[PDB]
Amino acid sequence: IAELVKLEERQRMARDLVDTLGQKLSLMGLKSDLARKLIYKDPEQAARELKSVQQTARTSLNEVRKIVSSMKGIRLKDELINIKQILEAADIMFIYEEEKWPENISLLNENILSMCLKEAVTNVVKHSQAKTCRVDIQQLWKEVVITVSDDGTFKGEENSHGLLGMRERLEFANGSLHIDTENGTKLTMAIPN
Amino acid sequence: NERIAELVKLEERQRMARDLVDTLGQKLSLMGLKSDLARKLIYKDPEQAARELKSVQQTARTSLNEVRKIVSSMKGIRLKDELINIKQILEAADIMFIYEEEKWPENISLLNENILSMCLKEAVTNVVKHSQAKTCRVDIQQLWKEVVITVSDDGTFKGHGLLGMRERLEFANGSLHIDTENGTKLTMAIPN
Ligand SMILES: Nc1ncnc2c1ncn2[C@@H]1O[C@H](COP(=O)(O)OP(=O)(O)O)[C@@H](O)[C@H]1O
Ligand SMILES: Nc1ncnc2c1ncn2[C@@H]1O[C@H](COP(=O)(O)OP(=O)(O)O)[C@@H](O)[C@H]1O
Ligand SMILES: [Ca+2]
Ligand SMILES: [Ca+2]
Repeated sequence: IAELVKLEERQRMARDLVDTLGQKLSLMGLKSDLARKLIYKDPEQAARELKSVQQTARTSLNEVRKIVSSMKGIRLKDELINIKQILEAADIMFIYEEEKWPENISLLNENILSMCLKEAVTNVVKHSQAKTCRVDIQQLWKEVVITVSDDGTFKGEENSHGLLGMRERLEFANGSLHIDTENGTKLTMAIPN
Repeated sequence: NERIAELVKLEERQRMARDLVDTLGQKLSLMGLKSDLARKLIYKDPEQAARELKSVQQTARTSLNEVRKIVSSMKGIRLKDELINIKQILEAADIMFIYEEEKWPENISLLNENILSMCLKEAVTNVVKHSQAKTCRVDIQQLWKEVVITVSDDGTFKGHGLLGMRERLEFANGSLHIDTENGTKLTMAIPN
């Protein structure tokens, strides 16, 4: 029926959401308990744990909210085709040495990495004045690591809206963002896999 | 059509997956609101803060327990099937089954059918093991914004099951009421 064949991927996305929300609920449960045990002992620390529970809740809902209707996100292979066309239109040479594609990556995590990849490249175009942009995608043991390196110049002050958005979605997936702006801008994004 | 049949199966599984996402989201948001409230009360009223956080813990525990069993298959029990099951149990028990068919609830989540099915099963099991009843009446009603199942037997109340029922109905934002005035009547209600 075709239209029902795409339900297979929507189902994989829905399961990923169930899995992630389950883990967040569970973490929030553990922190509320610890906080409860500090109420009298250490009320300032108790407040801080609960502020963290609140942030987990808000950020999780924030990350799930946009996916839930369609149960569809961006595929990393398509985003790679996309950012190659963006660099070409910008006349910035795309450098990519293809290695073994990551194998067992959740659709949620592909969407997160795709959005980060898109934002990183968008910044190369808008801010870097780079001549080149190298994209590395690595399956590294238990993680996937994408490095976006441009040979332009970093234009920012100390700060981090793109960069905060990336850090937030990556840390929601228990991954991380590193930025090095010494000689061009190298963005390293790592997510569990 | 040979494949289309089986793809409607994924259709129901996807509907259950969505119900779980929706319910886990709701609970996450509830626990957030309750945590924030506990936070604001740490100094004015630490006792209430403690109780709001105990309630947060309970919501976490029970939510994960209700999801745990469904997640792998994304499949629950359908209420129509459980009604058939309980009729056959009541027949083996030689307890008269009283059921007047009315309009079936139109738009009940698969998650909520599973919860109602489990409660209906436990209610009738209790009729069979405990009541010494001769009749068992089952009513299933769409009443405005809720579905209500009533299970009434003509035995005598003798007082696992009852708290399990109460927890799962409360997880779906509904309720359990027991009336033991003249036999045992369980009214279970769930939003819909
Ligand atoms: N690849 C890059 N090359 C040079 N400067 C950058 C790069 N990425 C980000 N920046 C700098 O850091 C700032 C913050 O990035 P971002 O968070 O996307 O905000 P915005 O694009 O809306 O300025 C940018 O305004 C820019 O000054
Ligand atoms: N339909 C019923 N008729 C009579 N007594 C009941 C009925 N349902 C529950 N009870 C009483 O309440 C007790 C608690 O029931 P339940 O929670 O299901 O635990 P259990 O069946 O394991 O005792 C029963 O043991 C019984 O004493
Ligand atoms: Ca930007
Ligand atoms: Ca029982």
